[PDB]
Amino acid sequence: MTVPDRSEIAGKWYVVALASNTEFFLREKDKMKMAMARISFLGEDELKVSYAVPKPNGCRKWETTFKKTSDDGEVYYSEEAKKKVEVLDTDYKSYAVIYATRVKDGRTLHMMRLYSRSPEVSPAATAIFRKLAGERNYTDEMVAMLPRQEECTVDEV
Repeated sequence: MTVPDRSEIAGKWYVVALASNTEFFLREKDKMKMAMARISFLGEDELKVSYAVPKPNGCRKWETTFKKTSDDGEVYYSEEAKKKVEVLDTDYKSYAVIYATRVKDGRTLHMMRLYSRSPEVSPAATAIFRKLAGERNYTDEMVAMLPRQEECTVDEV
């Protein structure tokens, strides 16, 4: 905090932290991969953030641009039931956390996403995200961590 600036939000976003709940969670282990992202305001009444998930030594890499509308004060973008996610924490100086909620064909699934400007994520970003996670319902109940095991799979056991 010091002076207003849209750029604060605009920049590089690093997706590493994730939290979800789904019966198909087991199947979602393979899909797990490192994730990078970049946010930018689309000059057409839409805001978009591209994310490039790399994982050559396991599968490959994927990129996708998601965009729609965004709220003031902080950052919360809607994208039809199928895609609904809100950017919270502190996407103004270096660390931000965003929770995603999917809704399609009458199906509800929860998934969180954490965008970090720099690898050195502040204790607040991680702690507040985890702490905030509980306020919503819990942490492990809805947890997920950047994959780091065999091929395309998250560390476990």
